[PDB]
Amino acid sequence: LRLELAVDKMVTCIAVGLPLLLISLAFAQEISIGTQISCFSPSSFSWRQAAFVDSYCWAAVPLWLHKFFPYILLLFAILLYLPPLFWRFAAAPHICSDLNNLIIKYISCRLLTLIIILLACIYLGYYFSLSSLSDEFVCSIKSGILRNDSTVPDQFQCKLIAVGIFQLLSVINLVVYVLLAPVVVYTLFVPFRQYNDLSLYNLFLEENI
Amino acid sequence: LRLELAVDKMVTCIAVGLPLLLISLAFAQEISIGTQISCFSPSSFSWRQAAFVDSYCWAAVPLWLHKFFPYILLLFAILLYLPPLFWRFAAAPHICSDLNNLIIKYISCRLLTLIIILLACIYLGYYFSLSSLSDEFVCSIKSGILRNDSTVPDQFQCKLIAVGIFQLLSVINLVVYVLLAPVVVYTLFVPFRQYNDLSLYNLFLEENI
Amino acid sequence: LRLELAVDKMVTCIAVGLPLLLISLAFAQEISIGTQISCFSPSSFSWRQAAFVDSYCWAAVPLWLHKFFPYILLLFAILLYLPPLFWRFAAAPHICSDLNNLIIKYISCRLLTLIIILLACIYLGYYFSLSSLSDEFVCSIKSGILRNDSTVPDQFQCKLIAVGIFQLLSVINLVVYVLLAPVVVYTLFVPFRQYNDLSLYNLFLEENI
Amino acid sequence: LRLELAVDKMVTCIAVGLPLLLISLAFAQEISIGTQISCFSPSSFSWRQAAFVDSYCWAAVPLWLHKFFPYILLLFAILLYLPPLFWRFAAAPHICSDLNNLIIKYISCRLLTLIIILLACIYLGYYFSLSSLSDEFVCSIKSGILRNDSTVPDQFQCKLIAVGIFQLLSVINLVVYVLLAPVVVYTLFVPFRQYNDLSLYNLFLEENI
Amino acid sequence: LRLELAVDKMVTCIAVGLPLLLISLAFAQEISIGTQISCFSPSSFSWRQAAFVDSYCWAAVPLWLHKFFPYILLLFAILLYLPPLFWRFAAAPHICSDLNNLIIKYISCRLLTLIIILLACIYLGYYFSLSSLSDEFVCSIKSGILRNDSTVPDQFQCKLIAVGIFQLLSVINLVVYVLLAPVVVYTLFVPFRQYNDLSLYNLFLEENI
Amino acid sequence: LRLELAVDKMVTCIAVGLPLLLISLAFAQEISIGTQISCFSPSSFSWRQAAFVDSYCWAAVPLWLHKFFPYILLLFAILLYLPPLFWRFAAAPHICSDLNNLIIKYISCRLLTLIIILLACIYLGYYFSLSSLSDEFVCSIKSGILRNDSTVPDQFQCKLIAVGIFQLLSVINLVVYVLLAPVVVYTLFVPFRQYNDLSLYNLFLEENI
Amino acid sequence: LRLELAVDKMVTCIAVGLPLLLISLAFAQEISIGTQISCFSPSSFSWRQAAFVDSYCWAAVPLWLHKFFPYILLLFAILLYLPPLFWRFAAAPHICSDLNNLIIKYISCRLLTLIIILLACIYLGYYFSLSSLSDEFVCSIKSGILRNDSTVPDQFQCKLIAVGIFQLLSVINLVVYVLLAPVVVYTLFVPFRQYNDLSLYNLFLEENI
Repeated sequence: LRLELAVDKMVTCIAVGLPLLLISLAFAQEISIGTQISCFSPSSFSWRQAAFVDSYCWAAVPLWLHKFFPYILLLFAILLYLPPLFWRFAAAPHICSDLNNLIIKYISCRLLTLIIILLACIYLGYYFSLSSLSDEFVCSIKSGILRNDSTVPDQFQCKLIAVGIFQLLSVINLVVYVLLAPVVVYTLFVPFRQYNDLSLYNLFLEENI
Repeated sequence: LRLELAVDKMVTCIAVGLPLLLISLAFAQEISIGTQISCFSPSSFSWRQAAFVDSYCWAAVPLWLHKFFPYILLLFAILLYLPPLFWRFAAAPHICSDLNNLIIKYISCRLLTLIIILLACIYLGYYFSLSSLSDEFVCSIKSGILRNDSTVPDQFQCKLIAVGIFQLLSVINLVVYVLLAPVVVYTLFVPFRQYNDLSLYNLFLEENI
Repeated sequence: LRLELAVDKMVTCIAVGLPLLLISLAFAQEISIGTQISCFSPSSFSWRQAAFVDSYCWAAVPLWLHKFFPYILLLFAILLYLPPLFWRFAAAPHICSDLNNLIIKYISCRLLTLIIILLACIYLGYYFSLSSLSDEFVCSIKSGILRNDSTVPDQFQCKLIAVGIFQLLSVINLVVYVLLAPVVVYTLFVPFRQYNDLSLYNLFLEENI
Repeated sequence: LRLELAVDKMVTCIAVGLPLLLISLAFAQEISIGTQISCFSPSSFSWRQAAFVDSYCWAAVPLWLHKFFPYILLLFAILLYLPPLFWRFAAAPHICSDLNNLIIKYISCRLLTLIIILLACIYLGYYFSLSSLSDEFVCSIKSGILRNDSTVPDQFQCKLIAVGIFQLLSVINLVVYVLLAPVVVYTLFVPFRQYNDLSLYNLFLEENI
Repeated sequence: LRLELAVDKMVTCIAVGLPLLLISLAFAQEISIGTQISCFSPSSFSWRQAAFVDSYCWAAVPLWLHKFFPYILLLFAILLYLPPLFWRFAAAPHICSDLNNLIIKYISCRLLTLIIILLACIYLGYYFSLSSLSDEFVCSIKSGILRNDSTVPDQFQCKLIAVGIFQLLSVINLVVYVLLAPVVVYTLFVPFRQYNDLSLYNLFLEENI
Repeated sequence: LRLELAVDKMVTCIAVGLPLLLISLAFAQEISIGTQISCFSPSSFSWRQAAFVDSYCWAAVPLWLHKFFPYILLLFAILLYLPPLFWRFAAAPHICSDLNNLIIKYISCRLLTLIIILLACIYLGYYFSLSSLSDEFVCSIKSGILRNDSTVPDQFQCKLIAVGIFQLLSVINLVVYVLLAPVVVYTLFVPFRQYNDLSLYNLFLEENI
Repeated sequence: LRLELAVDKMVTCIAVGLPLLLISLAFAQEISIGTQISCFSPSSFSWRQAAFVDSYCWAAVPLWLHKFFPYILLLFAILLYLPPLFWRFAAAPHICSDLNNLIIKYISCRLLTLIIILLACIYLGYYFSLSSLSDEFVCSIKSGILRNDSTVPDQFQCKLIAVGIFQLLSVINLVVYVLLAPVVVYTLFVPFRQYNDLSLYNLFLEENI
């Protein structure tokens, strides 16, 4: 009682399990120290003031990708998990009853998977292409009531920490997602791997006998 | 043995699972540093005094939305989970026996779902519309016995930290909830998707055969 | 095999599940900073002395409600869970055998539920009515051997932190418990919702057939 | 297949479940700050020296009840759980076979339960009766090699913290245990609630039919 | 299908479950502060130096019993769990087949249990008998390269903390183990509680019928 | 119902379970202190500045192997788990039906396993061969706005901590993987351990009878 | 359906369960303070510098046994678990079919168990024999850029902490493993405890009937 094609199931399993694995690896205890951002406060600040400076410049951010990278990986995971979820609803009644129109549904689902994979490839290539030294910046807490007093200085050098691991994991993800696309575009050609529904039924009964 | 319509079940599953997912994402270890609020205490304060200042100005709050945002998302989740819970009690006896008045119950439940979705859309639009720089304020601990002594200063610049993630997640939630409403208003029109009970029974037996 | 009435079961489930949910929400990591009380110790005290001052003024307390609020909510939960627990023992033998005197037991249980709900309403109204600024006070550690030395000062401004969330959650609980009472007083009128036992048996067999 | 009397089972369940619940409530995160004892060390002591002073005066203790209160509640729980455990061994063979001497066993078990309940009442009354201000004392670390040096002072004011919650929970426990005793002494009178074994068999078969 | 005697099973269950319960109680969060040992370092030492002093004098230890008390309780638990474990191997074949020599095995197992109980009684009496003030000592870190420099002083007063709880729990354990021995020595007399195997078979079939 | 050869299954189980075990052992609480990297900051820096220096020089890195060693072990584990995963898909249909071409699949899978084992051997030999003193380096935070000020010095000696355990675990892994290769190359010779499919079927039915 | 001999199974269970139990006991919260190593840094070092000194001298190590003792115990556990694992593969086919050559396999497995037990005895005797005062040493951080500056001193006294517990647990393990060897060498003599396969089959059917 198998409702899917083994190659397509393996592709869906890999494409959605890789970014969650990279999010799990990027913040492991093994590879990473405790603080995400760090700003060099002067030597007249207490603990609480330097914590205020770090917490302010962390919330005062180009650099949007460096902060929200795990959320973007999770978004790619969800948007890539959606096409098989849409496929299950349209498929399981008709195949549960039997075992044209289903060719359109199957081709559109695999097409959406291919487009999401290509957009992930473009985004990860853009993320790796940018300068590694473009992870540090100059923050200024002087705002509001702190605009006139000369106790604090103007510029604060701030540096994100977990960005090099993000570069490396995006390289790994891009390397996987580049060679993942020939498999899905080979499964795109429905009548040759044995556009009518009869061919789809043939390739759905060859493994469910 | 299915007691519901697949499209309505999917809509209920998404509308109540999205805000809990956003609450889970907004306070993840990955995206967020440890302290919610931060106030710049002067450099003559110990740790405990600056902790007192932060704990006072956190409890001395417009800004009500910036503090109670997860509770409001949880309230929207609960108020949106209530209509299917009311539907189950009125439905499962009559449909469990069989498989006018039920049209009124079904239409009122979907109407309440639509109204809650629209109110969530209005609230999230209001929450995103306000100024991003309107997250910081000027707190004053001078009250009670601390009204006359000149050891502490008058104004304390305070800043909330997790507010930008709240803006972004409210944008995502609004984007989902805008396009969610055409689906529920399409399911609102009961006789065309095949106001008498016979049509409801037809669309409840087409998927439970 | 249902031993209860659906409306009464839902009422019992809500009335005992709401205060536990509010206790769970009031001390969540999301909404609340780490320390309950905070007292402004002078700038010549070490960490341990300020911790002693906070721990002394926390244990040197009108303000009784501000400290023991979760215990009072738990007490209302337990006292409201007791009437159905008493109902089960008197009911399940007679109804398990069959399916006057039971009218007295049922009416007394619902009456006790109504009285507990009304007392909860009165207490939460009293708790919300008091001044929000009446959460801070003036503590004095000068007692015992510390009565004569002039190293420590006399007055210490102390402030409770989690009190505004208590005001808001008591408002929510009062709003629910006000509109909960019409339902239980409607279920109080036993012969009209179809004082003899025959009517109770009719309304216990209409849903268990 | 019920081997007990419902009223006695409920009494045993309450009498042993209340003190464990009070021990669980007295040290909850909600109600209680982190440190049990606190001593005001002078302002020339480091962290480690004040920790040594607190750890010494915590282990240098009338006040025995204030330190070992949860252990005494656990002891009352165990000593009150012992009579039904003794009852099970003597009862389950004879009742498992059948369904004088058993009257003696049943009366002695309920008598021991009554005596333990009364001793708990006396102890909790004594614990509540003592002065609330009798929780703080004067400790002296000057002993051994620290008997002659004048770097440390003689007297240290020390204060226990979790004692007021102990007073309140002992009041609650006493209030429950006072009204618990009429129920057990009513179950003590074996022939009237329908000293021969025949009456015990009658009241053991009326609920196991 | 019971392979044991109820009284002996209860005795084995209590004698091995009490010391584990005391080890669990002696280091509970409720009763005990965080640090086991504490040494009064002078007021010119940083945190790390005082931590070095405490960690050195904790590892530079009469006092052997005060440090390894939970390990000795665990050793008594294991050595008292061994006789029933030896009994099971020799018993379960012969009794599983049937239901002289077995009298020797049973008497030797109960004898070893009695000897272990008596040795535990002697050790706990010795542990309680010693002076309560004999828990503090004078440690000297001056060794190795730290033998000539006069920056650190010679004597350091050190104090163990969890020793009074050890005295109290050893008193409780001794009180239980004294009155436990009449039961096991009553079970030692095999023919009277109804040395031949026939009597053992009689007292093994009276409860397994 | 066994779908594999016992020797090959044991080899796959060991080759993928050893590096995960070494990753688990290298960061155990037992063997390792809390901080991975450590840099000697001057004695005019606060806590937060030294934490900034450590967090900067940890993210400013030959030495790539010393930082990403657990990820490389995980990569070897995954790349060595892939050949049996590929074998299962091609094998389980044909063997599930039956019990040339399968010789090619089996030989290619075992060949890929051998190549991955050899590459792991070469990498671990290279990792052990390098100097143990080549774990410490000279970091410079002077960049950006911190290029001209003379408050901070130029050179910072930094040292990785968990590298010696990495040397030892790579030695252990190399010792295992050297003697693992004779077993897999003995299983490579398919017709002698009883290239046609008939011999493979003989050695797949000798253990599944 | 028992595939083993009870005495041999008990021996394997004890010999592999004892070192894991000792590793679990040596790092328990009860017996051990938080830091493994400790070095007396001078009183002009901040927290981070003393943490750097401790982390450097912990990674700059005769003394190899004092650092890697749990790994060596785990290695003895694994090397002692290997002979029964090898025995299962060679035994379970032939005994599962039936119930010379098996005498060789059984004798070689028990011989390897005896050799591993003897090597463990020799190693633990060597570990206990060495001086208890040989746990402290003199470390020098002066290397690299820190070779010429006179801000830090040359010698640092360092001390391992958990070594006395290692001595005691190795004594316990040696005491067990000495008296464990007569049992395994008694099971080594196969024909007397009833070298041909027939005797092995006799002693494998006497307990599996």
